[PDB]
Amino acid sequence: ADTIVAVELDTYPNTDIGDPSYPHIGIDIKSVRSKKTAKWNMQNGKVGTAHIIYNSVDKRLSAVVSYPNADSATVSYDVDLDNVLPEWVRVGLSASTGLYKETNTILSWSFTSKLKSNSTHETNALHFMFNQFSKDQKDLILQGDATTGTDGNLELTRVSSNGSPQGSSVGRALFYAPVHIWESSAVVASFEATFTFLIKSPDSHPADGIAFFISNIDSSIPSGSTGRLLGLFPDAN
Amino acid sequence: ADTIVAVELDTYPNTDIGDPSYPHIGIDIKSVRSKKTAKWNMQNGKVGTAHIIYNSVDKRLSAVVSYPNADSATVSYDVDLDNVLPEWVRVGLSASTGLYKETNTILSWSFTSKLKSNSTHETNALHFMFNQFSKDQKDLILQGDATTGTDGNLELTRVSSNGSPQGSSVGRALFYAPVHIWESSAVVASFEATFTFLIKSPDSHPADGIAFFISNIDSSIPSGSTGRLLGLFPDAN
Amino acid sequence: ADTIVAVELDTYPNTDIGDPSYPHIGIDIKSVRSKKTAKWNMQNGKVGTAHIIYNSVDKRLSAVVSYPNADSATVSYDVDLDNVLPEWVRVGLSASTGLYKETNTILSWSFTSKLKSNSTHETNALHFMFNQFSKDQKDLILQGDATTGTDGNLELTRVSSNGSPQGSSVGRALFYAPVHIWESSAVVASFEATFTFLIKSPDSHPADGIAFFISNIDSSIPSGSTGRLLGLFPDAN
Amino acid sequence: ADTIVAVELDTYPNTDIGDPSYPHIGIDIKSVRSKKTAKWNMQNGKVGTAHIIYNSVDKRLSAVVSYPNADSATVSYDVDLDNVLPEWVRVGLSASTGLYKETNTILSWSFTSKLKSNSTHETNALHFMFNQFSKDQKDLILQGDATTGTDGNLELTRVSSNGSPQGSSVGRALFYAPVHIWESSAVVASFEATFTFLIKSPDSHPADGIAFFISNIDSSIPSGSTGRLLGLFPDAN
Ligand SMILES: [Ca+2]
Ligand SMILES: [Ca+2]
Ligand SMILES: [Ca+2]
Ligand SMILES: [Ca+2]
Ligand code: NI
Ligand code: NI
Ligand code: NI
Ligand code: NI
Repeated sequence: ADTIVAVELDTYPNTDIGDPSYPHIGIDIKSVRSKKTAKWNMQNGKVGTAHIIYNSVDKRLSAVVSYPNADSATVSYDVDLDNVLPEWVRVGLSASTGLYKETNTILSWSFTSKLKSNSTHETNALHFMFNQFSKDQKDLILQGDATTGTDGNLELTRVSSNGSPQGSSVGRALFYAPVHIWESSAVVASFEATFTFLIKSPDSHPADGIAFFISNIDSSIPSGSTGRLLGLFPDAN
Repeated sequence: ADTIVAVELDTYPNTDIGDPSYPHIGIDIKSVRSKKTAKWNMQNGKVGTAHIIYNSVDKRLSAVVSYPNADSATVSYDVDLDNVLPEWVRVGLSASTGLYKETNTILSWSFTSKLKSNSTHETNALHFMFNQFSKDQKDLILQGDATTGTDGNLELTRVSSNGSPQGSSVGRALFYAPVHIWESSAVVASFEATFTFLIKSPDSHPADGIAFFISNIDSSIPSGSTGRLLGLFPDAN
Repeated sequence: ADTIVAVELDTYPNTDIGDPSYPHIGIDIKSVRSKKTAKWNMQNGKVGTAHIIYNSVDKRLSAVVSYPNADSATVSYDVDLDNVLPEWVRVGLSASTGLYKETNTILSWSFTSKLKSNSTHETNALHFMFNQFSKDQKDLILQGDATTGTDGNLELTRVSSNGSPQGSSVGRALFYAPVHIWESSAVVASFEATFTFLIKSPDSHPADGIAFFISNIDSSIPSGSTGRLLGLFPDAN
Repeated sequence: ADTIVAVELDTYPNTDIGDPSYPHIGIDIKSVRSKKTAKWNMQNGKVGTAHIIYNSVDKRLSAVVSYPNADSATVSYDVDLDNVLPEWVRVGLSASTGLYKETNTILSWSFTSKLKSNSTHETNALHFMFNQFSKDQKDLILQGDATTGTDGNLELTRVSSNGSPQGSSVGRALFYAPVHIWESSAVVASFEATFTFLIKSPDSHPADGIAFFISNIDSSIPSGSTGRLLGLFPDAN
């Protein structure tokens, strides 16, 4: 199966798979059953921003999510990602809907990864920044229902022509280039990711959420991973 | 055929295809017969650095090459690259040898591309930086004789186990992700590239050179493009 | 006197000092009488963005200004800034009003300068980015009527408590650190600046404009440089 | 007195002020008596590199030091720097000698600080990179015996014309602009610093070391802070 590390922005509480009884941000290490969560005061129809950070010295995966005019939510988990993920990965965004639904619109996405070796200084890096997405966005691998270019955004899940979100949808976008997160000469490896999103629903109970994830390079959407599985996991184990 | 824009570091003068009678730096727009050249005081066995810059406002492709302790060489050419290249490209390094030969060793390579739209501000970017190359460098597409990982470098052309360059060799390395160099909302597009290289030969007359190039995404080494064609062109037209 | 290079966003046509008969963007080299202008379809009350670029290989100062949903305006001028400016400079934003007036509100400002030497690679750089300005913004030198922190913005000229712009106002903001734009070992020097602005006026005829400028490090607002002189020049010569 | 946070590269063991009995890297929070140390296999006459990282989510100050061909040393300490340092700081490098001595030569220094607010995204940043230092390096505040420009380097402590280090020397270099490390709207604040150094001594017992430090903006060298006090502290408390 794939290997997944993710930060979930989980809009729907599924208490039988360990969700708390409220929308939450969570750190997912090879399971949808988050290793750590924090309450997230999700705002339907507002643009929010998520930040994810990690480095190999501290071995702590941390995330922060906020909206304008509001306090932030944060979660952290101690994990050595070199013991979870392969040396080469892809990075992506995933989202889903089920019988409950929402738009999962990405307005911007940036990522920076650095590997500093013991040669003088000496730095290896990848950075990308999307503030618009066009119809044929050749540096993204789109999976499932994901599309680019409508209002210049990345729509991870299906939206009707009128703009209404659809249920039973899953989609992902992965950056085209593989990312090197460990190398034998590295003395420090780090990454940072940011994305801005708009989750809107006509309903009092939106579902299911958006995640930033890191995977094996050949990761694909698991069968049946609509809804609570966030397009990331094949089951709720 | 492919579409190629390149900056050549041309170590061998082929006067019947328009080279000046000395090693030179040149700007190549769809032909090995450079549109502009400048004299280049190439130093066998020393590490040099090349810089390439362009933006869509000025429409001027410029390059500078230098060694430590030495003066630089520079060349510029007025060209609207949106009239030459497709909207999506790959970027790469190429080198060749013929009956005359040299090592074509790359010690570092960086690239930055930016597309600024009329949305507030708003910036799209790709950056990469290699200061080492490992054996399985999954974010490079290696073509021909190119290899990575020997002494942590990118060897574009074949080198024997003892370190001696071989003749009749061609190789290229392209960054894995496609690069977006034009978009309909962009108000300014720019790129910059830098690479450090070591060209060494046991011979008084090294050949053939190294180039930084921009191509159609599916570019491959043309048949017969050893030697004076730099792994870039199918003929000398 | 000071030495000034500037890109003006000139909102009021002063035809006796060479302005065209419309709002314009211009390149000013030691004089308010621009060396080059282009028509600028200024939009009262909308947030716009300006970009300024230069490098020492091409010796061309270029600027672009745009609004969302609108075409851009651009201007370029061939000038070797090493023949105009000292080796160390400060960079800043300036604005003014006269008997006609406008707000001169800066929402964001970024700047990057690079000096690449002939040592391997080897790069020297300064970058800053402001997306908010607080009350005590210690890394800006504020001159004249400029203030920071109201609605998190930089107000270059005076605004009343109700938000109404005042006449006969001038103000500037300079980044605190001096900037090195020439060095004897540099093989390429470059800079880029971006700022986002909001010019609003209750009047059909706003005045006077906003400029990005580069000066001697000890530059101060010249006496009498309200209005058409943009806080930059002591006279209209 | 000043407020100092530093990462020390401590070349001389002063066991009565808590140094371990070997050269070490240490985290110093308002005292020379490090809160955490790690063994450092210092190599006389070789160029090394140090990296320092911190963010306000994790509240962990970490450092790594290495040489080419050698293993690294690392140290970390949990500290909320917003409870130690003021909101505005300067950043610097310091070094000293006493009756034992060494050169304290800086070949390169980079720094990046970021403040991400809850406005969309939205980022504030400062970055600088020095890979050479010239005679009149106007963006550095030099204190004590520090000089710039000899062989294009920053010599923090006194070196004779022949290149021999002198005893009883102290010197510092601070970046000219103040740095904003906390702001009330920030959701994440981070910094990273890197420097490359050459510590050489004719002696079997070099002293005293080099530190990267963060201070109140008006920090000056304390009286009597040669030798074991690293130009940072007024006493050994
Ligand atoms: Ca859930
Ligand atoms: Ca040739
Ligand atoms: Ca005017
Ligand atoms: Ca000591
Ligand atoms: Ni959950
Ligand atoms: Ni040629
Ligand atoms: Ni004008
Ligand atoms: Ni110590």
